Amino acid sequence: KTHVQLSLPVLQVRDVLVRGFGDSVEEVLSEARQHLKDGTCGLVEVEKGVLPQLEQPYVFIKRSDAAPHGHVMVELVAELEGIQYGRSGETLGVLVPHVGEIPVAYRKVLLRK
Repeated sequence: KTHVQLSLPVLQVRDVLVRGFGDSVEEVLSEARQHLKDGTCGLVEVEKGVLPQLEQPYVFIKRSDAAPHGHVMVELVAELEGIQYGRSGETLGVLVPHVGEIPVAYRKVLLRK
């Protein structure tokens, strides 16, 4: 199916054990598409002093369409040394590996896949 409905846990930053997905953008955009379809992908909301606490290259999720079934449209976007690769709308947060972290909140989305 072109698209897919998912429900990412929102994790508090101070408990993310694995603080990112890789060392090359190509690699964070692959472990991260992968821990998704396996339901092992969390989401940290961006606020101040959050993004210093996570390993680059960052994988964002960003609104790509102002929303079927109450699930937003998003696509991945990697960020490394100021350059975003991929083009997209509103940062809904950054994707990290969830490995047990108790959430505070789920976020429905819809993945161009």
